[PDB]
Amino acid sequence: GIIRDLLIWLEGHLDQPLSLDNVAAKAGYSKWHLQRMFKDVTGHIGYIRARRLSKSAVALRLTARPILDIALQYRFDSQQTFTRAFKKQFAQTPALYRRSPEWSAFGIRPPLRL
DNA sequence: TGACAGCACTGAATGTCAAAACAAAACCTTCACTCGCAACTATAATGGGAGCTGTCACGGATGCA
Repeated sequence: GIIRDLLIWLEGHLDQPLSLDNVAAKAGYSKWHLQRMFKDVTGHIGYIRARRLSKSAVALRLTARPILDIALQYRFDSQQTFTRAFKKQFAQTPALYRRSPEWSAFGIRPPLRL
């Protein structure tokens, strides 16, 4: 029942509030108990990383800002830490992703509309 | 049985050298067209002015005289 409210706030707050699990522990419950409370609902929450990589991927293709704002806008640690997450997930360079004139759904994790 | 607390373990990823790479093209040679300096030519013709001035005028100065 209760932690429905985490789902689309996370659609809205992968932004300027740097939310970690202890910042996600501000949703009422503990660090370890929110995990399995999210697990049997969804199957897959720390999804957040995907939204961070999905949520950064609105900035590559659909806004004209270059790459250095992107690795620090949507709450990743660094430009290699971004591309470490990028290459584990999308298996590309984002300089080889946005510059390419074609773009399809290989690595971009969907948001949970459960 | 009830909901919910916070530890246990697992794996993925984060931080690690590395050369694989592509482009800032800036740093070098090219090859040249052109822009640049240097030399000659052999009826024969032999003193500059040069368009300007426009009359200030004393006390002073020296130079001669």
